[PDB]
Amino acid sequence: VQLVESGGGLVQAGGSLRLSCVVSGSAVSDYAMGWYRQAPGKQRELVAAIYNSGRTNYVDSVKGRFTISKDNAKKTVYLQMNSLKPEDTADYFCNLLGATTMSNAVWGQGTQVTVSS
Repeated sequence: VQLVESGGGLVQAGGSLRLSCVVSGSAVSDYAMGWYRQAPGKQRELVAAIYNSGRTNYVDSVKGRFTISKDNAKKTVYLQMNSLKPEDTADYFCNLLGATTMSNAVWGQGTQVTVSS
């Protein structure tokens, strides 16, 4: 299962970006996926999750601003990031839900997001 992230950039506070994660195989159609982020020198954290049923869950700090969705045909998980804040600056990664909990997790290259002033 390969993970390929894209969509980062440098934007002003209040701006918007759309991250995408293309997954090989049928994992998007069969398993819950999550978007994670790690700011320099801080611990990686789950930002948004989308379950097999289509149900979603977000950390309180992004609720109402970020929206996670998926397209089974395109094997892609999206993170629409609106009303970006400087606290959202981080490297963003997507992976199976439960990959971070297990030991010896494999991650992709990620995509970098910077929200300036």
